Amino acid sequence: GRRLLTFVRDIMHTGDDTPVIGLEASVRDALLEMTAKKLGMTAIVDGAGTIQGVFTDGDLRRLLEKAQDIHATPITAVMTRSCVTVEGSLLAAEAVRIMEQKRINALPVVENGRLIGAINMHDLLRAGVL
Amino acid sequence: RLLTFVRDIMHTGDDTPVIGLEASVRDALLEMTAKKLGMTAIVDGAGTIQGVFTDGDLRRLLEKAQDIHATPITAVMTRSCVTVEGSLLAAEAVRIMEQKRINALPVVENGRLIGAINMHDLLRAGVL
Ligand SMILES: Nc1ccn([C@@H]2O[C@H](COP(=O)(O)O[C@@]3(C(=O)O)C[C@@H](O)[C@@H](O)[C@@H]([C@H](O)CO)O3)[C@@H](O)[C@H]2O)c(=O)n1
Ligand SMILES: Nc1ccn([C@@H]2O[C@H](COP(=O)(O)O[C@@]3(C(=O)O)C[C@@H](O)[C@@H](O)[C@@H]([C@H](O)CO)O3)[C@@H](O)[C@H]2O)c(=O)n1
Repeated sequence: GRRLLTFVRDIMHTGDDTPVIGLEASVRDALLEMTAKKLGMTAIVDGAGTIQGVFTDGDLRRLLEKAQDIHATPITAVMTRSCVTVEGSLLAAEAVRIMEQKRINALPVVENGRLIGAINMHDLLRAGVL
Repeated sequence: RLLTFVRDIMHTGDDTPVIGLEASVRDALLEMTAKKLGMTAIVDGAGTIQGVFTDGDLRRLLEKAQDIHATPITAVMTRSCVTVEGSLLAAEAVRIMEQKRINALPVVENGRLIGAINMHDLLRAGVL
């Protein structure tokens, strides 16, 4: 039988492994954070830790189609504000459906708007999860 | 209806993201965007795969370069790229992507590019 139920909070990246920058960050800051946390994206939060947006590798491509010399560009000018988030109590099986339906690759995990971690497609494809 | 193998589910023909060896990074961006897979393949004139370039590659490039539009794709592409044959079971393409921590696969026959597939294609086809 199915051994145990897997929720997003069980396999999300948390603490210092969460990719996160503030509203004052630049695109350069975003790149460095994206690279460091290995999820292909970063969240952006306000001073209270509330999620304000995300910026993905795909977002970078789209930016580079319209701008050059982007290292000092404020993250707020280029991020996705109406981003998709999930609660930690979501089933992993539910999350994978959301990635498919919304055509995205990673999810910030939140509680009351407050960022608590992140997952991506590869977390959901781990052995035994689905 | 038939969705067993990679060849069944891949983007193929003109839906494949592909540019030639002579292309620039600007050409790569346009193609990456147009075909919606977050990557492009690079082929020689004969249609043989020479490399790939992904959205993650672009991040890594932007960490060490600026003003990249005119840069030749050969200078930044991944040459030793992972490829699959069309005869791969679709479930096995998922397993490769997971184990290798990659997000799309060019499909080949003896190095000749025939298509490309990513995780979203597999999800949409009911593979998982
Ligand atoms: N939790 C999330 C994750 C992503 N997004 C937004 O959704 C859009 C699509 O996300 P993406 O990660 O950029 O999606 C891409 C894309 O560029 O569209 C990336 C690309 O590498 C490739 O993986 C393709 C897939 O082939 C699916 O289209 O998908 C982006 O504007 C992003 O900021 C969001 O609102 N909330
Ligand atoms: N068929 C392929 C596909 C990709 N690659 C190469 O594999 C490397 C990783 O591919 P990526 O798509 O850039 O992979 C990323 C990356 O940035 O490394 C993207 C990011 O969304 C995220 O999915 C992370 C994983 O989360 C890391 O575990 O993976 C790249 O240099 C790419 O050229 C390859 O050789 N052959």
